Amino acid sequence: ASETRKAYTTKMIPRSHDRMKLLGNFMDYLMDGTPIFFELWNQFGGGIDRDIISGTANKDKISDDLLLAVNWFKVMPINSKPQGVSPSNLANLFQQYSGSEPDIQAQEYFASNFDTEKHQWKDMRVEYERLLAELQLSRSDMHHDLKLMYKEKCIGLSLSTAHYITSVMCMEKIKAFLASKVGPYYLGSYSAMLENALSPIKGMTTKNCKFVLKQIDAKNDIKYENEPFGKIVEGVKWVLHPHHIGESNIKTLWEDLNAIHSKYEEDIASLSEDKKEKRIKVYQGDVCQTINTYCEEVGKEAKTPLVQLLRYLYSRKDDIAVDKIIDGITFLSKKHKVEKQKINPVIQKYPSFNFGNNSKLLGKIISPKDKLKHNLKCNRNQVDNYIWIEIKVLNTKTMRWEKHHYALSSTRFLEEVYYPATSYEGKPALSAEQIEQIRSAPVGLRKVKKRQMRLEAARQQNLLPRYTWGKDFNINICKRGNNFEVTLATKVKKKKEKNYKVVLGYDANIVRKNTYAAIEAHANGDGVIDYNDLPVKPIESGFVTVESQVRDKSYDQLSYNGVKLLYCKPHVESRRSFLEKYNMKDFEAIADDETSLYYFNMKYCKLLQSSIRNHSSQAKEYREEIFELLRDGKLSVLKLSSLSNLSFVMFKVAKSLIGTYFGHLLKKAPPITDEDKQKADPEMFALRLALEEKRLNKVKSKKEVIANKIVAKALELRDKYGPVLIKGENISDTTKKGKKSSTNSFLMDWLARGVANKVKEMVMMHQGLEFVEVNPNFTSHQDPFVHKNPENTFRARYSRCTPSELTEKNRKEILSFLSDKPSKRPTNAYYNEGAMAFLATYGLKKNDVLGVSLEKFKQIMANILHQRSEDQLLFPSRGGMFYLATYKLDADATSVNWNGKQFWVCNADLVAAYNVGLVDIQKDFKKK
RNA sequence: CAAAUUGUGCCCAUCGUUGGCACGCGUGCUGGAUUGCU
DNA sequence: AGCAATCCAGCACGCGAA
Repeated sequence: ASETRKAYTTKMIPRSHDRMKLLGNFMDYLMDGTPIFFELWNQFGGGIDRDIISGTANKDKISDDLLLAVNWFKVMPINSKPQGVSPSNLANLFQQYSGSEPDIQAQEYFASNFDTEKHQWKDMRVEYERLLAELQLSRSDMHHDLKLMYKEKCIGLSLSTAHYITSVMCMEKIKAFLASKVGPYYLGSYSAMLENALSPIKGMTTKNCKFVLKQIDAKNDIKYENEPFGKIVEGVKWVLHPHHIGESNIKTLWEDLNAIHSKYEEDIASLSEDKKEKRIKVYQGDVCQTINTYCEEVGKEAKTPLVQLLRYLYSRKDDIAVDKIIDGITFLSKKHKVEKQKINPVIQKYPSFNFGNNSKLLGKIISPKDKLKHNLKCNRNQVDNYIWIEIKVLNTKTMRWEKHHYALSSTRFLEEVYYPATSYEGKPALSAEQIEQIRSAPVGLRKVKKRQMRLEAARQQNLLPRYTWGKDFNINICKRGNNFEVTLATKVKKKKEKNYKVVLGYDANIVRKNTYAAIEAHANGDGVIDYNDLPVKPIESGFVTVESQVRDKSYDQLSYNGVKLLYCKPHVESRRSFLEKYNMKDFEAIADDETSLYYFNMKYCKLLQSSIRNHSSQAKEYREEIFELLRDGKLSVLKLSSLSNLSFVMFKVAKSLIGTYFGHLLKKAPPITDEDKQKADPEMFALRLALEEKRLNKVKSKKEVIANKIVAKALELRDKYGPVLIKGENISDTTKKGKKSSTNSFLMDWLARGVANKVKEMVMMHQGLEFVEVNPNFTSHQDPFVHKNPENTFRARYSRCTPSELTEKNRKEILSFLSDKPSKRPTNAYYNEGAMAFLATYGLKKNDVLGVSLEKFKQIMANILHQRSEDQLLFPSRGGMFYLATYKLDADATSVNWNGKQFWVCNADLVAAYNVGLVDIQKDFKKK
């Protein structure tokens, strides 16, 4: 029985200066009262002590010491009342409190790093005594009241809802103090302030409790018997990480070094004579060169191992073994990581004041039916583009409540649930008058006017479905400055069902046109593959393409990648003519009439970045170009950009260009603060902010649109077959230090988990759908519907191509794959066996195939493709599409007989999507 | 309780043919990544 | 090393009722 919430981010319309100021005063009164509740509950939590929690004592694994520590020892900003405690003196302070010494959990909690510059530990027990003294209440009575609170779940862990706390709760003195500090007791305002004060309290408390649990569990996984070895290895300063020595290649490096050392030792033992020092120096130089070459080789696929660390380890080769060295270094890295995990501070939340109907600040959108009643009782057009919400505002001047009306202007909200049926869908056909009105609106209001008129026409034509209002919408009024941002939240109920019938996987690639693929559960037709025991059938499989209808064409935002420059010729010609004045194969290599516009823009950004690096002293002179390249120009990043990964790469290189521009314009040593660069060129900083906001909007739109396409396909399959299952990838632990910096940057824009969260949220809104995450391990190579049934297949990937388009790089890669060399990667073995199968298919005589004269090889391939009546030839490729699948899983796959199997050349992405599906289908369907 | 001029936005070589399209908002802290000159 | 920013993700609660 799952549920979620929707929100339409309405916009407040000023009703009148007096009413607006009244609402602002009410908001300020509520906001200023929240910190009082925050401090009061800080004191209450500080008051906790043993003999109070020793009642029900209900808790999973939380030790009483950890609970007490969190209840009276928290990290808060330096500038706050409870100041006066240092980290060192935590153990004795806890010992004094409750009369017991710290335990492991409490010691770890106290032994938790934080940011001393901004935050600091706070006693949270002198605050309780301060509350007792200032309000002069007996400690016994306060203890009784707070024990009652805890018995009511009003303090500690797992607090009850704020409204319940306020309703349930020496009460006279507490209420008098609240009245002195906060306004008169009113349930709504008190509940709102208590909620907005407790939120950070309980949130950070639970987060830090689970953080301590994780830290103790991680430390229990630390061996600690390498601690002397850790100190030996550790003997400016930085932590040592496993990637600094080639975590896995260090064993081979040390084996080679041990062999060389054995040779050196046996040669020194014999041939005992002078000049030994020269040979030893020659031995040291050779080992140093070997270490450097090893680091150079290892730095091609990961971070380059540190040369100095390896030299230090090799010098101490007799005092520690290779496995001991690895254990010590991993122990040091793990200890450093565990000891830098900050504890979560407790900052004060900015109140939001959720206005509702049941138990919140009373308020409501009036109704559509009551809106019609109001428009009929009072002469009105009966149709308007605004929503009136009645809010029970507390008058600051006269301390009494009063209901006022305020206007919201969200067209989407009207389109979705508000506008009435007086008389996912499409759009109606407008009349003459409505079209004239749309054409008469100003340029900036044309789109919203068009939407409003289309909605009005839909109402006129009975094309607006009845929306069963229900009146269960929550209003969230947040006052930041002098303006409001009402939201109009709403609940959505799903009642999820487990009896699925389809599995709709999607690979969510980065740069290879993320695709989807569906699989039936109990198919009964021509093709029913018995995977293990469940009859399944490939339903279909296609790419996630979003259609933007230009005047006559239809572009794909996710993959358009820009125009091909065949129509942007004047811009490129002007840029070339201007640049010719100052001194070009690279320029022409990117200016082809088939090159995409965004690729050209990215390459130009990188070229300008390099030039500015070269011409560091004159970075300002190019600033105009940057503007003409990013905002002002018609062919600019802000004016023209798609959602394809190439576009995000272009934006990232633009941000890097701005960064290097600031660095070169502000270099002659105090740090270059953002303020200094802003003052040096406020226009450039404003442009950078504009790019950042544009990219944030760009990424949110991409997540939204991809989620829309996949969820719409899921809905289609549900309409056809039944409850669908998406099974999206669990892209976790990505962007590791072990990977190269370029790889980390490339994976950052993956947005795989963002898309997964968005589609999960959407699926929470549609009945029947559900989204689960499965392990992406080996999902990119398994052959669909045949892997795992007899056993794992793990076939390799190819790339079909004609002989005429064969390149030297392809031949070199193929020959390298043909090289029978031992490799630890299972992918290398898979590609080796695939290449062996390819050779056996046509008998290329690998020994005779690795010769020169690539033209001769092309001629031989053409002869082979002539003997066998085909069109192209396949060849293994590590980054190639066209995975070999046994079934026709594409609908465009080509049947080809490889050996005796009659495979279907599908596309790698579609088979990957299929693999992502049915990974744990048995878990989905139990025999019950 | 009347402003009837804007929810956030997204797409484009010819910004309109009424162009096409999407969307949970906030707050808070915690982990990985973007230049720069030795 | 002789130090300025920001983005991508991860969890904590409001969006109870009777």
